[PDB]
Amino acid sequence: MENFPTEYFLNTTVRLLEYIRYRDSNYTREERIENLHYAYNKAAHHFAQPRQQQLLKVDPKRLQASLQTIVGMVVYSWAKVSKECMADLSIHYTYTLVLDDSKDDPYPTMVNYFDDLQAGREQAHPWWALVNEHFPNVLRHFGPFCSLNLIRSTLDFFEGCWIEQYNFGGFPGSHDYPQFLRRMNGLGHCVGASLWPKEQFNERSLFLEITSAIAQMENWMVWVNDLMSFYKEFDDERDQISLVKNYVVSDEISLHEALEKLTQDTLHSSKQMVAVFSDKDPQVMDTIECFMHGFVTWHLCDRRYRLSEIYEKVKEEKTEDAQKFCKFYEQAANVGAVSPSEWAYPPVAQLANV
Amino acid sequence: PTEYFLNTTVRLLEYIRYRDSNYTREERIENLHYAYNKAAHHFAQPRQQQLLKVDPKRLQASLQTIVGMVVYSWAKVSKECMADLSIHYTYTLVLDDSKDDPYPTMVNYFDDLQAGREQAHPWWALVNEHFPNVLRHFGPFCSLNLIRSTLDFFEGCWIEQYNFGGFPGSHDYPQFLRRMNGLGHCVGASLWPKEQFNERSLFLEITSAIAQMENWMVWVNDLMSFYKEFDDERDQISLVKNYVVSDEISLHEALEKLTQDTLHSSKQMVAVFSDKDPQVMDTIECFMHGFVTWHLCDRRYRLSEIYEKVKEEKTEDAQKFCKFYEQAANVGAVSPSEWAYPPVAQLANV
Ligand SMILES: [Mg+2]
Ligand SMILES: [Mg+2]
Repeated sequence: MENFPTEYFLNTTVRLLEYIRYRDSNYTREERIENLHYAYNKAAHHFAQPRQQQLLKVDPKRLQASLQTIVGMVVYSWAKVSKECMADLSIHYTYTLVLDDSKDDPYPTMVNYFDDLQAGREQAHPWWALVNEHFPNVLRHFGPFCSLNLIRSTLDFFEGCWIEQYNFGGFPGSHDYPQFLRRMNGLGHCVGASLWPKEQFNERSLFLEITSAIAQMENWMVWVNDLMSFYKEFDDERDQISLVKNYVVSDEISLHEALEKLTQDTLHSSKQMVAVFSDKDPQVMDTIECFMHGFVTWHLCDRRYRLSEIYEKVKEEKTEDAQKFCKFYEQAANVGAVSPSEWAYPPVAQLANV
Repeated sequence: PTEYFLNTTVRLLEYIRYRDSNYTREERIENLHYAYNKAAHHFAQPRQQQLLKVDPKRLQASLQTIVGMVVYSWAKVSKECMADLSIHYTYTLVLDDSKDDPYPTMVNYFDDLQAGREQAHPWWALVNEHFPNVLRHFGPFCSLNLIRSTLDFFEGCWIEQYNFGGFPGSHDYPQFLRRMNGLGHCVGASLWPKEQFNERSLFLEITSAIAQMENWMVWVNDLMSFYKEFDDERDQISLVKNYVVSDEISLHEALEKLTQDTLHSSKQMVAVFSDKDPQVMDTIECFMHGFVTWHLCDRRYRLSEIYEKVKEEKTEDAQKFCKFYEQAANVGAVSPSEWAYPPVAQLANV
């Protein structure tokens, strides 16, 4: 199909939003902007420090854009946490997105990973040096259990990026590969566990609800990111691997059948997320609900996903799905579409030369 | 109770055509003793005896169960490798049985780690101190997988202490927890010692083996230990029991789902690795058949109590289980007195 499944894509997206009850929040634009600027400002000063500028090899423009996309993701989906927590998570998730830009083989820098770690010597891989040095700022907002989940998920992520340098979709017939990889690079347990600051949640008292949230949120969060990204990756000949593309290669099926699997898995996860938490601790279901809505709003408003294009193509159309979609899209824009000039300034590079 | 258990075992053993031609009696014994002997001297050291709070009797039984597992499944690795792995997997089995809350000793996990201070939790203190003896056998990628899987496992035991089978409707919980405490990437990666495999040359094959072997291994173990669990189920929270609670299905449907996954997993393991590097295929097969032999023979899985209460048929079922249980017993049934000696306690006391 040299043609993007617009009708199909519209149907699945709409059903998703209905399933989760995509709606309005008491999260006002003024509030969004206060948080966006706050998280961005702290993170920008952090990455402009000389040490960060030195060990972190990233093109300034790509770093600028990666940060802006992460602050938006965190401020929008982690609506219930403090400003400091939004800012610290913003730094952490920016480090993870940036590692994706590296092509350097980790092998030589991991030869002594364990012994250095055990001995307390700075890690040879500069990414780990920066990330572990900064980790305490993130972990101070959480209890021991949630902290362990963040630490594990970030280690899994490092391995995920190592594996991806091989641009490997999986051996035909290796059915377990696709999801094995998506979970490795998903940060599912990092996200899931980072939603529960010890400041407003008691880890020990809500252990079972948190653990369940982590387990269920892992798959929802990544599957939704895959679905929403399916448009920008469709004609991207540079990106050769993804959950859907690997389904195609590893399971030996069509892109349509791979998209079908993703869409069914995504809806089943949404339906079950609601069915499980719609009657547990209120604050928990609130964080969970704000995350699902925020996450979707972020995908719809960030130009990285180019969803404005699909909107603009079915803007004036009589079909049911199209209208439902546009209304949703329009909703998101009302609270989500904010000019970067209102919060993302000054540029990281500017603060860097100072 | 079920005798159906025989069905969803025969189907498996039959599909993989279970045949453990690994080792010769003399070889199995030689490795079992070497492995046991090094591990035994390690766990009998004063520092180990002190920080590792375990009843001697349990330690003794756990060590023998693991040495068997390792020697029987990691058939192509050196004697030293089997020994060091036996020590590591014995530490994991011990933590699995612990009841001491991790919470208070994990409060400063990261800061102590980053600073290079001994961890507060005694298990971590020992396992991390010993870890290099295991890692020296592998390249950086495999080592990372062992480290991650062991960390995941620690979290799995933490969660397990809540005897929670998941909220009804939480379809993702059962497998989430199983992978967490399954040591899948630890097993899958510990199969490729740098001594005989090149981590860079076979990156893709190894990565694929870890992904596929993670599920085959855990699923096969779940199936084989269904008896040992349903029976004296001291409020257990196994994969099968969690499928029932979370997916809201009969114990039968659950056990049926597991076997189907296991069959499919076995199918794909062959389809993918048959025509690939022969040395890789060899190690994979030796693990699969060896792993089965160990389940059929090791006391821990009480599959004997089932052999004797089923000797009464001659078809394709019931007589198939006994037929297999016999094949396994021939090569795998070895008297502990031939390798597991002297007792850890004896070495410890001296
Ligand atoms: Mg990709
Ligand atoms: Mg346990």
